[PDB]
Amino acid sequence: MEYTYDVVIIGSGGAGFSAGLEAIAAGRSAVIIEKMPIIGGNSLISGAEMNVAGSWVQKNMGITDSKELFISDTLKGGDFKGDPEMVKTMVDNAVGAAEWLRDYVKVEFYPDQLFQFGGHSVKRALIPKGHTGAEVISKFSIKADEVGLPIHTNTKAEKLIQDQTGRIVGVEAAHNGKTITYHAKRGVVIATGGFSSNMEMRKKYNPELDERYGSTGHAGGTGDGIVMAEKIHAAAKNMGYIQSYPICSPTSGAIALIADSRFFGAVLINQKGERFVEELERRDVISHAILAQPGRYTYVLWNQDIENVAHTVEMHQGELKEFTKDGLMYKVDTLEEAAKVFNIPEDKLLSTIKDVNHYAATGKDEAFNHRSGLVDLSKGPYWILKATPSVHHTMGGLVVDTRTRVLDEQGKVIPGLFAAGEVTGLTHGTNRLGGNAYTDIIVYGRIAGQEAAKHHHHH
Ligand SMILES: Nc1ncnc2c1ncn2[C@@H]1O[C@H](COP(=O)(O)OP(=O)(O)O)[C@@H](O)[C@H]1O
Ligand SMILES: [Cl-]
Ligand SMILES: [Cl-]
Ligand SMILES: [Cl-]
Ligand SMILES: [Cl-]
Ligand SMILES: [Cl-]
Repeated sequence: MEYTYDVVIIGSGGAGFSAGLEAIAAGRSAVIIEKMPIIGGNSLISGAEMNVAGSWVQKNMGITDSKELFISDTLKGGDFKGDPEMVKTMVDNAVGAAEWLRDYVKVEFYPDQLFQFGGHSVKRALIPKGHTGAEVISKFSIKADEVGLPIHTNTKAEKLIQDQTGRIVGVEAAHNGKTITYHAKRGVVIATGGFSSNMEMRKKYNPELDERYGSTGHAGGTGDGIVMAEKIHAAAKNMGYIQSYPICSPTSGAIALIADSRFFGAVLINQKGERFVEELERRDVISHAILAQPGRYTYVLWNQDIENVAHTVEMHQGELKEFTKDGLMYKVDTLEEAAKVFNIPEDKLLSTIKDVNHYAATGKDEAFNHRSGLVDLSKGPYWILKATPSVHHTMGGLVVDTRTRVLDEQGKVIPGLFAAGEVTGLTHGTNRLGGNAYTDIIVYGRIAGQEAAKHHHHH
């Protein structure tokens, strides 16, 4: 079996959907091939907030931001190892990308609230309905069906087809145990996501990683796009940088979205009843700090006042129910009860919270310099959650230019081959900031579809 399209997109996350829609919008034929039985990838299960400097929501909220500040926050957050041009192009196209999701894809974002992720100097992450990628991927799927973009699931790309000139002209894929050839007359877009679910590749590129947990990310994120492209001499970079998310389930390592209250004033409290790290630091910094606390865990403590702004309990009822059943989260009326349920010394917790309340009133966190400002915690009820870090995201991957063209080991364009999203390795440096993967995947997915659509037809 064979198919022919102008643009063959590998992967049905945000990058691949963005590329596919742009290819169709240019009048080209296209397909998305997806290895798993269902679409969406990591982009579906992510919280799916998206950083933008200069958004309509910041205007609604009276928040001042700038592209310069967003670029600086991003580059500093990855130890200045990110490619500056890749970061600049991400930031320069962020407003257009978000407005395109709103107006073309019909994604619904909250008009009056934003997340400030760790490492960001102001609130700048747009929030999709429901605080997950379900809204985004569902809207993408509807739009793809409307415009006629086929999605072939259970179709695993295995080999890039290269002609004698070095141009990529198709993809061989496995479907139901048979090889299917996809001829790509204008381009192939690799949009396969990261490699954090490939435990062997983790081991190869970072032999000292945390091994307490298996993968709890998307099972399709196994590095196949890197492997296939390296076989045809694509370059890869930054492969050893592999990030832990700091606030994960102690029993499984899964990301706890309910603890997104951290972006709205929740405090991290160790077993001694003390704060120990700035709650809006970088993910690596916080993860390292938690691992240094007694038992290698932290508590996350917040109140109804914070829920009334953040809504993370309302939005993540499955997590609430499961953590509560497992004795990993409690809702209590008083700070004394919050201490008692987790064996925290009461006098120490009360003293810490007295300090927090003072720092909230003055705006000056004398202990850890909270970059947004703490929130008073004198009134309950309270939620308290036990958490630990776990490995979740790969920073490395394919080398591309800002046009998404894949580069070989000499830095030369591989004709007909584009890559976008979490498969690429040049945006985030040593350490991704929250909310920036979505900005990257949409900006570069769109560019990849535009560039593949204009690439000349293979005769
Ligand atoms: N070999 C492959 N063939 C086809 N699809 C693949 C292959 N490897 C990974 N994928 C898919 O690519 C998608 C990547 O989506 P996602 O993880 O959201 O990445 P991004 O955020 O970069 O869009 C996943 O649904 C994953 O199953
Ligand atoms: Cl600006
Ligand atoms: Cl974060
Ligand atoms: Cl590396
Ligand atoms: Cl949930
Ligand atoms: Cl992320």
